Amino acid sequence: FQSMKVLLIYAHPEPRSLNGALKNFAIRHLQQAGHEVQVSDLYAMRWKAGYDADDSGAPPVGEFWRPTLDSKQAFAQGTQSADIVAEQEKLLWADTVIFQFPLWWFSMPAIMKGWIDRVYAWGFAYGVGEHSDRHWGDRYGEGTFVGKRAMLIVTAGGWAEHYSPRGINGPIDDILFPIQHGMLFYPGFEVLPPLVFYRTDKTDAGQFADQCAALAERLDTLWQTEPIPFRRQNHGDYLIPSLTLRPELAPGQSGLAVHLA
Amino acid sequence: SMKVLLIYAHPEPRSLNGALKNFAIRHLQQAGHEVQVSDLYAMRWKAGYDADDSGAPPVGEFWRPTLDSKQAFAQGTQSADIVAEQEKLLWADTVIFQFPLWWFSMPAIMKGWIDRVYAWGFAYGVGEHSDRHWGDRYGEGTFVGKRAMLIVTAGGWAEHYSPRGINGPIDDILFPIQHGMLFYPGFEVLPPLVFYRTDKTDAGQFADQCAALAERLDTLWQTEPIPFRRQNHGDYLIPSLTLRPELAPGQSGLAVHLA
Ligand SMILES: Cc1cc2nc3c(=O)[nH]c(=O)nc-3n(C[C@H](O)[C@H](O)[C@H](O)COP(=O)(O)OP(=O)(O)OC[C@H]3O[C@@H](n4cnc5c(N)ncnc54)[C@H](O)[C@@H]3O)c2cc1C
Ligand SMILES: Cc1cc2nc3c(=O)[nH]c(=O)nc-3n(C[C@H](O)[C@H](O)[C@H](O)COP(=O)(O)OP(=O)(O)OC[C@H]3O[C@@H](n4cnc5c(N)ncnc54)[C@H](O)[C@@H]3O)c2cc1C
Ligand SMILES: [Cl-]
Ligand SMILES: [Cl-]
Ligand SMILES: [Cl-]
Repeated sequence: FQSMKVLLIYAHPEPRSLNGALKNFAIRHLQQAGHEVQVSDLYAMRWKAGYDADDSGAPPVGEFWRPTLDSKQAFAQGTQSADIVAEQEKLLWADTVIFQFPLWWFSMPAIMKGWIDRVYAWGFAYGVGEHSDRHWGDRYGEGTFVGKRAMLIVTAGGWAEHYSPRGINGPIDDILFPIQHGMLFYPGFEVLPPLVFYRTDKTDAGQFADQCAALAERLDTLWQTEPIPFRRQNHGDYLIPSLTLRPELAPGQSGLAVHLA
Repeated sequence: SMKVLLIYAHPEPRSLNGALKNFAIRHLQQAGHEVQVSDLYAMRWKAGYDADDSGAPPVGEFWRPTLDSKQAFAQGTQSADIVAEQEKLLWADTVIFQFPLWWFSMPAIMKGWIDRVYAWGFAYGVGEHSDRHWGDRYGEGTFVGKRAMLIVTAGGWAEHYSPRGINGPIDDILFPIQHGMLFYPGFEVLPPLVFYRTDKTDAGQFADQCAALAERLDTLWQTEPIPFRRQNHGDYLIPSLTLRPELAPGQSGLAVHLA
């Protein structure tokens, strides 16, 4: 068989919302298939969003507290706040991590961004590895999360056409790049194509049934779907330390698309 | 003599950001401008938008982030912290958002200012939806006539944000903010001020940051805005909201939204 360990990070303030419905569907679907599921329901946990000096469990390491170096010490010395530590343990436990949220101002809800900011410590999600001739940190297809898969599940009010290649909001995959490339591929996840639902504010029973069918199909194929083929940083595709794509790859092109093989 | 609102997100007053914030405030005041500040961490800003913000029971069967904002804003029941920020915004001619880049985006506390202040009736959901207009947004809206600018500190190098740099081009990474959050409700958006390699800033580097910052501040009403395209004034097909085919012909992606 092979029972997978799935962690769902979920950001919506109302349990009877569309998002709440889809969350409950996904959790039941995965449990019925034989997988184990842990959930971080950020609003239910009253998750603290603003990273600050109370998270480091120690006085400042230098003359004044620094978001970076104070994390580096807290993580290395074992003083981080206990909420942080429990999330980090969930991530280490999981084989697959799913982030589920409504699109709010073209980005994660604040409370979810605060999960990123606080959980992704120095020594854990960044700051790991050497800086040398041909290696510039353990990131972008390397890091703590190598071997794990991640996927977003996003609901949006705008129409699909509004997120099309010439659509005014920007192409969906480019708007999601800071998340999928910067937050998921960065600490070493294999990132699956996102599941994005459009025109969600008017969802009725028939649209919901369509959403559920699409969701179940993604959840059934989590370990078969091909990841987004983002380029690794440290294995020849980029010049180091400029971290620019070598001239023979995607020649004469620039922008977000050059980072896909 | 201009009215400038600074929205500022950093937890430590002695930080590099705190030093830049103080410099900017003093520089603007010495020039004769009036400055209001929203120091989010100092105010203990609530970041998570929820039902406690709408000041009333749910308008329908269960609270909805959209419709309960529409009603709170229309009926005057939003939480007082929100109202006070909306008042600042209406007061200001120029709004500056100052933050360290954290995970290629604003700190959560600032994202939560956006999520909670930008109400239905204020920043979105205003106006006609038809075949000729699709909401008062993207170069139209409540903020038309105001200017906005980002001031961003990043740890990564400039080259890492270059057009072929691994983190993505800086202006593409900042698109959801500049186009999605600032141009959307009607600001003219000035080019961002972005400082790189900030974790190693020394006296010399700080002097260079200060000089760049002063220069931007001295030109806030002279600098040309980012030439983003208005949604409703002919560049786009409505309601598909796709750029009309003779403009940037054959091209696609974020760059087609600038003329
Ligand atoms: C602050 C904010 C910013 C936003 N920014 C953007 C943006 O940048 N881009 C964008 O495209 N959109 C944006 N939106 C819209 C947003 O993405 C949608 O409102 C959100 O995705 C809807 O999901 P929800 O869970 O909140 O839906 P809810 O409002 O809870 O519900 C939506 C509909 O689904 C129905 N529903 C619930 N459960 C069921 C069921 N079981 N069967 C059938 N129907 C069901 C509901 O009755 C309701 O009609 C924004 C909204 C807010 C509040
Ligand atoms: C959670 C997190 C996520 C991050 N993600 C990203 C990312 O996605 N992209 C990226 O590029 N970067 C990233 N960074 C790096 C971040 O952008 C930088 O740490 C930040 O810009 C530094 O600004 P600060 O105010 O926190 O600096 P501080 O840490 O306060 O100070 C930085 C340096 O400036 C010096 N300094 C302060 N005042 C002065 C002065 N008056 N004169 C001379 N020197 C001065 C300090 O001594 C210190 O060396 C991340 C950092 C964190 C904590
Ligand atoms: Cl790193
Ligand atoms: Cl709108
Ligand atoms: Cl045309």
